[PDB]
Order: sequence, then structure tokens, then C-alpha cells
Amino acid sequence: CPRFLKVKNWETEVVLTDTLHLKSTLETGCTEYICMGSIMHPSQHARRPEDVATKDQLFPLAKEFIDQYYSSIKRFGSKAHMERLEEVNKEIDTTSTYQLKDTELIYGAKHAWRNASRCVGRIQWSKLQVFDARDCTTAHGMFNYICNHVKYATNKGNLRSAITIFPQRTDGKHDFRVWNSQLIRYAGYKQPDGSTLGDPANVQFTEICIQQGWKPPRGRFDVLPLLLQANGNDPELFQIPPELVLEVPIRHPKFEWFKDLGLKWYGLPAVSNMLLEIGGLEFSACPFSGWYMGTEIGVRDYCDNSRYNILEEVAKKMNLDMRKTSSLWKDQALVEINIAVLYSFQSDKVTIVDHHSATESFIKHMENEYRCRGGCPADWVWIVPPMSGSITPVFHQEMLNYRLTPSFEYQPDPWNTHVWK
Amino acid sequence: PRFLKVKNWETEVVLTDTLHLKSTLETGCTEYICMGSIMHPSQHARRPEDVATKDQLFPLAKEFIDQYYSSIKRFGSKAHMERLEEVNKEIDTTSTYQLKDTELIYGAKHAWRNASRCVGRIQWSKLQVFDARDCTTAHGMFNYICNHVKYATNKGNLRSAITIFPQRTDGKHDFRVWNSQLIRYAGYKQPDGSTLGDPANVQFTEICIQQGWKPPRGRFDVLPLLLQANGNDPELFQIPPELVLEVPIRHPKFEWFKDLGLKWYGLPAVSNMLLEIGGLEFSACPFSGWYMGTEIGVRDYCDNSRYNILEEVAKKMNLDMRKTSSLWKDQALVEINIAVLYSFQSDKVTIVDHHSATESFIKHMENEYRCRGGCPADWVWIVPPMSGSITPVFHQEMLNYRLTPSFEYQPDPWNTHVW
Ligand code: HEM
Ligand code: HEM
Ligand SMILES: Cc1cc(N)nc2cc(-c3cccc(CN)c3)ccc12
Ligand SMILES: Cc1cc(N)nc2cc(-c3cccc(CN)c3)ccc12
Ligand SMILES: C[C@H](O)[C@H](O)[C@H]1CNc2nc(N)[nH]c(=O)c2N1
Ligand SMILES: C[C@H](O)[C@H](O)[C@H]1CNc2nc(N)[nH]c(=O)c2N1
Ligand SMILES: [Zn+2]
Repeated sequence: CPRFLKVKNWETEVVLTDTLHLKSTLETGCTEYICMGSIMHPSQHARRPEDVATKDQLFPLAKEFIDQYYSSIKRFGSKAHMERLEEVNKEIDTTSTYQLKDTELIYGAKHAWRNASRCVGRIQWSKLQVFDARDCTTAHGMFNYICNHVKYATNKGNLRSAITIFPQRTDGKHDFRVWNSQLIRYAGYKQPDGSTLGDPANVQFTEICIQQGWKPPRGRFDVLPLLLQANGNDPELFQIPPELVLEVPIRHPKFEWFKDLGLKWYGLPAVSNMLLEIGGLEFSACPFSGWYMGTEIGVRDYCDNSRYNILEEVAKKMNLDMRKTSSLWKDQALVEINIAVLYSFQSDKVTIVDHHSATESFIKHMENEYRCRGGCPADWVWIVPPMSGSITPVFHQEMLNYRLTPSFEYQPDPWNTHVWK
Repeated sequence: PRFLKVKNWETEVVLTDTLHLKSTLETGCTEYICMGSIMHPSQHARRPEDVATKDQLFPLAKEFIDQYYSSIKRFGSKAHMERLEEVNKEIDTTSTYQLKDTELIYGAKHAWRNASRCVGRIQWSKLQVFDARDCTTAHGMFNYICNHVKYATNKGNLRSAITIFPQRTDGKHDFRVWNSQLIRYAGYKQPDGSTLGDPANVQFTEICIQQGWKPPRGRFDVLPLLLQANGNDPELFQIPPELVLEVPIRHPKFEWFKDLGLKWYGLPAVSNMLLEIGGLEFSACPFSGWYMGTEIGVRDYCDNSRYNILEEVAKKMNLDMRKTSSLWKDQALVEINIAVLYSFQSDKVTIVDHHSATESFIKHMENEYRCRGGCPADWVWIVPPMSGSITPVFHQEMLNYRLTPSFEYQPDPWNTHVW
């Protein structure tokens, strides 16, 4: 409970003072005697589907958000503010829920991004195209909204960050869900001999898709179909029009052989399995997209052992000594791979940001947030890039982590909870 | 209050922590705010003003004695009872107490064991403990330190060691090694605003000069020892040069690399921390191991506020340094770390690469969970400063918590000492 918490940057000596943490809403997982800062999903970053808020629970949550909204537009205590409070309250009282105004929906989505501790790209938070899909009733409808989102966001390579928001949760038996973890991801296939074709991360969902009727090409980079659930009904399959899926073949500025590896990736990162919470309301289907930081593809997607795992093959074509770890052959290959990814995206004029630029922008964003907001919650474990950590400025930047609402939350995979019709 | 699980997202192995239930010190976090990236929260530090009392001391003493006799399977033995008795009579009549030699060794090993930020802990029980609690003067300190340095260097076959000087009494009679490490390079603020040598040590260097040290004013001048005994003014000593093992850094492919004139010392020996055991505080306890290559190759050489050599190397590598997206820094960084490892190895000086070390640490965790019910570990420090996610610790969930005996931070003595 101290009113002021300070963070230091150990490279610049800049010290920042945080007061925003006083507005913190939920638990982190940590206590006085233990820190869970490297735990990926503590119980508080998640949202179980059947605990739907009671009337009594929802009132103060809505009011909290409404007050925050009118505060932001400098109309706090105003007649419109008081009238909105009364309306929401009356609405909660007679329907056990309430509907957000368009302005509020837009404000809440933007602030869930602004509040996202683990996102290094938040300097962009105020530029977010919000698509209101709350009139959607069927999975065909969801498919139509998602196609339009993908096309708008892709913009022929000049990517624009966007979110599409489907109807909020009601009784929890009528959820809208995108079963895909991202709108665009490649299939993975377990072979009888134990090997994996395509993306090992997506094996389970790929199998579900095939069970649901999807005919798989069974290649290395097969774009998965959308698996879409409207109003708690069984999910349904749709092929994304291929012309809407922008891809980049990976080549290297110096190594002519690099193109022979046959690698490519998609331009549009679009996470679709998270939950958006605004004023106690739960939007279980809210796909959002931006553009890539190169390391997300070049370090994690490609060089993770449980992913495409290409380090060995790259090192071999580089004719490195792969006998001792102390030769840093993995490190050497890792850099070249990330060079190729950045180079291939820029060459095709597809928006991408390197981890040096992104982290420097983030430090500037953080400083501005401390100034204009009283703080900026940040998760160092996620903010620091997966390669070259200490030669980026976020490595030396102390951060405070805490949960502000509106927020994006994890939710359980829908196939674990769905009551099949 | 529960059994907590940690998952490794690469191997899917799940460990169960019960050891955290034993912890007594605070971490810095609360239920609503995580401070896992704060370098020195109020709880990892030890101010000399905060000296114990009879009232505070015995419970801490009993706690440690109890854990010691449990570790040697003699909890509640006649020896255990008598020891508790002995320690209380002693705190009564002296306001403190002295550790048995067995206790001191046990205490130092476990301080290392419990160091949540140290990736080298698989080695924790291989520690040479030098008891210097009979020391009374800075000359005595220097002698002990020379012996430490000589033993631990061992002609390049490095051996872990710690030397323990007398414990804090009233706080006016502290023993302190003013150096941050036993062996470090000097830094000099140049007239033209820049820094010659190591910028990390500019302040300490100035104090050495102010105290009479005659600086060679080079890029790698070994600093003098500056030694404080029993609260007296610190005294300067030159470590005999034949005791200081150094490695010239060269590259296995780049013949021009040796021409950069880089070198480093072989023995990492941190001397500015505080060892706490059974409520007693050891303000001077230099301890040494061997290097993980990134400590030198990534942080020492490439931190902006350190030797800052990336530009030079990339220049010699003829890389395109106009766009960050060419990853020219990342390239130069890998090469420097290749050189460092290759140089130490060629000179048969003990060193470990970050792949090997993170690998050993994961095995260590598994060992500790099995035999101890957990291992406190600080992901922020454990993950190496380069190539993080291609080392196994990146994907290892870790719980951080504070066990005692511990190593703690303490304020630099020049911020307190009255001359
Ligand atoms: C505009 C360019 C953007 C960039 C460069 C960017 C960058 C990143 C990166 C690199 C990560 C870590 C990814 C990983 O390790 O898997 C991340 C996480 C995240 N991003 Fe951003 N992002 C961008 C846009 C957005 C947008 C538009 C939103 C939402 C409206 C968003 C919300 C999030 C969230 C909620 C997380 C972490 C989720 C969690 O695990 O808690 N980002 N971002
Ligand atoms: C034997 C080989 C050892 C290796 C390879 C090793 C490795 C490391 C590394 C890489 C760090 C991080 C340093 C930094 O980032 O600046 C570290 C920190 C640390 N080491 Fe070890 N170490 C070793 C031995 C020891 C010994 C012998 C002790 C004490 C008896 C020790 C106690 C500590 C402590 C207390 C810290 C962090 C202090 C803090 O900030 O809380 N280590 N070690
Ligand atoms: C919008 C956006 C842009 C971008 N460049 N990266 C993103 C990464 C995530 C993300 C969050 C949690 C887990 C994972 C694992 N795949 C990814 C979410 C949104 C992102
Ligand atoms: C024994 C040993 C071996 C080794 N290889 N590294 C070490 C690093 C530290 C350390 C602790 C806190 C801050 C810093 C800042 N440079 C360094 C302590 C002991 C070490
Ligand atoms: C701000 C941050 O806590 C600080 O830069 C830390 C991060 N992780 C580190 N990790 C190690 N091993 N050593 C360090 O000095 C640091 N510094
Ligand atoms: C165990 C650890 O928390 C886990 O591997 C985290 C570490 N940091 C990360 N950081 C980012 N940006 N993305 C990740 O997926 C992870 N994974
Ligand atoms: Zn924490």
C-alpha cells in the first residue's frame, strides 16, 4: 500500500514513480513470501466459463468502468455520467446484464490493449480499429466478420492493428468462440513414426479440425480452417479465402541457399482465443491483430525445439562446428535466421519491427505512460526479447507488474468445456 | 497455502514445490503488485544500522541450529539440545554467539544453495570454506585474500571458495572489502568526457586514487585491494601480479580480433555482499567460482555503460551498421562470446558456456525438487543475457522465495564510513 513505487533504469539511471498501481484490481499470483512472475498462467490471468457474474457482483464492476470512462473524457460527475450510471444500474437490475455504448466498447478495447502487461507493442494502443460484431448470430456471420477483419488488417502489407468483438457472455451456455488460437496458423500432423509435419504447436487443434470434417492437404504450411462457434452452438468449419492470406517466403540477403529451405510465414499475427473483459462483461470471442516483431517468427516459431526447430539444418548449411555447444553454433544460426525474416518481410513491404526498434519504442512509451498516467504495468519476463536480451534497453529497465481492467485474459480451450449438441 | 507446481513448457515436466512453505524472508511482491524485475527491493538488502538485539537473535539462532541438526539427522538429539542451551547462554551473556566450524561451513554452502539468482548452484556443496573469523587487521585480511585467490585460481583449474571474516558486532566495527570484486579493472573519467577502462568502477577507482593509489591509467589496470578491518579506515594493498590470472581474448577465425587488445581476468570473486547465518551478519565474505562466458562476453564487454565494444567489433567485421534491422549488434555479440569461450579454453582456464550452464541448472532443479521439495529461482537472473529462448531455462517456470542462510546486498562502505 505505499502511495509511491519507484522503478530505475540501470543503464540511464532514469528513475520513474508509479502511482497507477493503486488502481490495480485483481491478484497477480505473488504474495509477500513468493513471486510467481515466471509462471505462465497463474489462476488470476485466466477466466473459467461457468462463473457468470451475479447481479450483485456486476453493479460495482460496471460503475467502476463507467466512472473510469467519464473520467477519461473529462465529464466526471456530469449529468450524462450520472444518467449513464442510472441507466446501467436499471438495466443490470432488470436483465442481470447491460449493453455497452459504442464509445465505451471502443474505449474498453483500446484500454485492454493499453493495460496488457506482456505486450511490448503498446505505444500503438490508441490506434486500434474496433469492429463491433455484437449483432452477430451465426458462425457464417462470424466468418464474414473475420474475413473483413483480415482484409482490413492486412491492407496489402501495410498492416493496421484491429479487433473484432462478438457478443458478450450471457449465461455461459451461449458463448461465442473462435476455436482457433490465431486466425491464421499452419497445421501440424503427427506421423505414425512419431515425427511431426508442419507446426507441432497446432497438432491438437489440427486433429479436432480433421475430426470435424476438414480434408487436410498434409503439407508443411497448410493454413488451418476457422472453427467458429456462435451462441453456444456446435462449432463450424470455413476456409479462409487464400487471397486474404498474405505470406512471405523467407530468403537471406547473403546466403543464396536459404531460400532452398522452403520456409515462409504469414504476415498477420491475429490472436483469437483470449477473453476481453470490460466493466464486468465478458467477450469470449474478440480476435485482435497487429504486426509482428521479427523474433516471434525467427526465434520462437522457427527455433523453439517444440516448434519448427530449424537451427540444426541452418547450421549445417552454414557449415558450422556442431560438435561443441561452446562454438555457439546455435547462437550464430539464430541470428542469421532472424536476419532473413526481417529482410524477407521488408523486401515484400510487409510491416514488421525488429526487437531493437520495438524495445526502444517501448521504453519511450513506458516513460510517457508514467508521465501522463502515473504508471505502465509491464511483465519483464515477456517484454524482454527471446534473443540478445541485454543489448536491448528493456533488459535494464525495472518494471512493475499489476492487473488493470479492462483486460485481455486467458480462457480455457473451448473443446474442453463445450456441451456438444 | 499449498503445494505449487512449476511446468517446463518444452518438456512438459511438472515439479511440485513444498519447500517455499519454509521461507521466512519477504520477496518484495504483494498480492496486487509483482516486483520480480526490481534489482534491489528493500528485502534483498542489509543496512548496517539494523543490528540485531538479544531479543531478536535467539529465534533466528534456534531456527538455524534446528535446521542444521535436522540436516545431519540428529534433530532433538542430546547434542542438539545442548547446542540450543549453549547458544542461549551465549546470547544472554554476550548479546551474540559464535558458530561452530561445522555450522559455518553448513551455513555458507546453504547460502549459495539458496541464492535464487545463481545459475551455477549445481556446484553448491563443492565449496572451500576459509574461516577468517580470527582476523583483526587489514593486513590480515590481505593475507587471507591472497590465499583465497591463490587456492581458487589453481593455475586455471578454478575451485569455488569463500573466505569469512569476523561477523558484525555493533555496526561500528565492520569488516569490509571495499572492492566490489577481488579482481576488477579500473575506470577513469577522461578530460574529454569519455571513460577509460571499466566505467563500472570509476567511483571506486577515484577513492583508490584519493587514498594514494598511483594509477597506470590503462584500459585494464587491476585495482588495488582496499581493506577495512574492525571499523577502521580501509588500507590499500597490491595483489601480487603472479596471483592474478588473465586471458587475452582472441578469435578462432578472425585473426584481427587479438588486435582489439581485449583481455579479462580468470577469477570472478564477488566481495561486496553480506553473508547471513543464524541471525549473524558477515559483512566481509568474498566468494569466488568460475565464469559463465556471457558475464564477460555479453554484459562486461557490450553493456552500453560498460566496455561498449560492439561498434568496434562490427566495424572490424565490416557489417552494415546503418539499420538496426540488419541485426549487426546481434552478429557482433555472438562473435565476441565465441572469442571469450575459445580464449579461456585455449588457455585451459575454467569457463562454462550458457547452453551448458543452463542445462546443468535444469538438472539441479530436478535434483533439488526431489531431495529438498523445491529450488528457489529467479527467472529474470537465471535466463542468460543472450539467446534466451534457445536455452532450456527460458521455458522453465520458476518459483522465487527467500530462504536463510542467504547472501544479501549491503550498502557501499563509503556511503556510511566516518574517517
Ligand atoms: C501493433 C503491433 C504489435 C506488436 C509489435 C505486438 C507485440 C507483441 C509481442 C512481441 C508479444 C509477445 C508475443 C509472444 O511472445 O507470443 C505480444 C503480446 C501480447 N499482445 Fe501485443 N503486439 C502488437 C499489437 C497488439 C494488439 C493490437 C493487441 C490487442 C488489441 C495486443 C495485445 C497483446 C496481448 C494481450 C499480449 C500477451 C497476452 C498474454 O499472454 O497475456 N498486441 N505483443
Ligand atoms: C562455480 C561456478 C559459478 C557459476 C558458473 C556462477 C554463475 C553465476 C552467474 C552467471 C550469476 C549472475 C551474475 C550476473 O549476472 O552478474 C551468478 C550470481 C550469483 N552467484 Fe553464482 N556462480 C558460481 C559460483 C558461485 C559461488 C561459489 C557462490 C557463493 C558461494 C555464488 C553465489 C552467487 C550469488 C549470491 C549470485 C547473485 C547475487 C544476487 O544478486 O542476489 N555463485 N552466479
Ligand atoms: C496482436 C499481436 C501482435 C503480435 N505481433 N504478437 C502478438 C502475440 C500475442 C500472444 C499472446 C499470448 C501468447 C502468444 C503465443 N502465440 C501470443 C498476442 C497478440 C499479438
Ligand atoms: C561466484 C560467482 C561466479 C560467477 N561466475 N559470477 C558471479 C556473479 C556474482 C554477482 C552477484 C551480484 C551482482 C553481480 C554483478 N556483476 C555479480 C556473484 C558471484 C559470482
Ligand atoms: C532491470 C533488471 O532487473 C536488471 O537489468 C537485471 C535483469 N536480469 C539480470 N540477470 C542477470 N543474470 N544479471 C543481471 O545483472 C541482471 N540485471
Ligand atoms: C517459463 C516462462 O515464463 C515462459 O517460457 C515464458 C517466458 N517468457 C516469454 N516471453 C514471451 N514474450 N513469450 C513467451 O511465450 C514467453 N514464455
Ligand atoms: Zn512477483
